Amino acid sequence: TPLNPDYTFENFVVGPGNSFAYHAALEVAKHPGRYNPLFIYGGVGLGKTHLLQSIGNYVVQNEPDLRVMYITSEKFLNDLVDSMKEGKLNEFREKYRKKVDILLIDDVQFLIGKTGVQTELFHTFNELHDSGKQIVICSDREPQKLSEFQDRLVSRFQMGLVAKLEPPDEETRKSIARKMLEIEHGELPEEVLNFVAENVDDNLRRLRGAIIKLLVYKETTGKEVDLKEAILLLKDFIKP
Ligand SMILES: Nc1ncnc2c1ncn2[C@@H]1O[C@H](COP(=O)(O)OP(=O)(O)O)[C@@H](O)[C@H]1O
Ligand SMILES: [Mg+2]
Repeated sequence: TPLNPDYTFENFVVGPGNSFAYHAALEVAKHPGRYNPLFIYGGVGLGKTHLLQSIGNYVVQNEPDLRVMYITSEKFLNDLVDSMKEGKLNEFREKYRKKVDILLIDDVQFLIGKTGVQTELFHTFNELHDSGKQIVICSDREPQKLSEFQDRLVSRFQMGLVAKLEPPDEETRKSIARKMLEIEHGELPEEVLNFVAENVDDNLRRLRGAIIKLLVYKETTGKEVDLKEAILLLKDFIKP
C-alpha cells in the first residue's frame, strides 16, 4: 500500500477538462462499491495516475481498516509471469482477490497484445466484482480504442463509470502550476510562473518538470530566476 503523498484529491485543481473525472473519482472513494467499475482514460500527463491514487489515499484515511491495492498493469503482468515460473498461481490469486477490498490498476494499455495476462485479469475482475470489491482502471486510451484486447474484458471496462480527462486551459493550467509549487515548497516570480504555465502546455508531467527544473536552479544559483534565464533553462519544454 505505498501510495504517493501528493496524489490526493486536495492537490487536484479542477477545471472544465478534468471536472467530471475528478468527481467520479471522489464519488467512487466516498462510496467504494457503489459504482463498479470506474475506468478513467486520457492522454499522457492529464491526471490519471494522480486521480487514481487519490481514491487510494482517501480510502486509507476514511476507511482505516480496508485492504487498498494500487498497482500497474505492468506489475500485474510481471507478477503473473512469476506465478507461472515460480509455480505458485495461488499466491497470485490470493494476493489480487482474496486479500483486496479495493483494487486500483494504472496504465492498462500495457496489456495490449498480452492476451495471456488479459485472460487472468478478466477473472480477477469478475470475482472481485461479484463480491462488491471496488475496481478502478486508468488508461491512456478509451475502452474501444484499446487495440488487441479481449472483447469480454473490454466490455467489462464499460459496465461502470467511464470518465475522460482532457488537457486544461491556460487559466486552469496556471492554477495547477501554482498548486504544483506549494507541493514542492518552491516559489517563483509572478511573471515566470505565467510564462511557464502558458508555454509548457503539452501535458502536466512536463509542466511540473519545468517548475522543478527551475527550483533546482534556484537551489544551486542561490540568487534567483530571471524570465530570460528561465527561457534558456526550459528550452526542451517548448519544442521537444
Ligand atoms: N488536476 C490537477 N491539479 C493539480 N495537479 C495535477 C492535476 N493533474 C495532474 N497534476 C500533476 O501532474 C502529476 C501527475 O500527472 P499524472 O496524473 O501521473 O499524468 P498521467 O495521468 O498521464 O499518468 C502530479 O504530480 C500532479 O502534481
Ligand atoms: Mg499513468
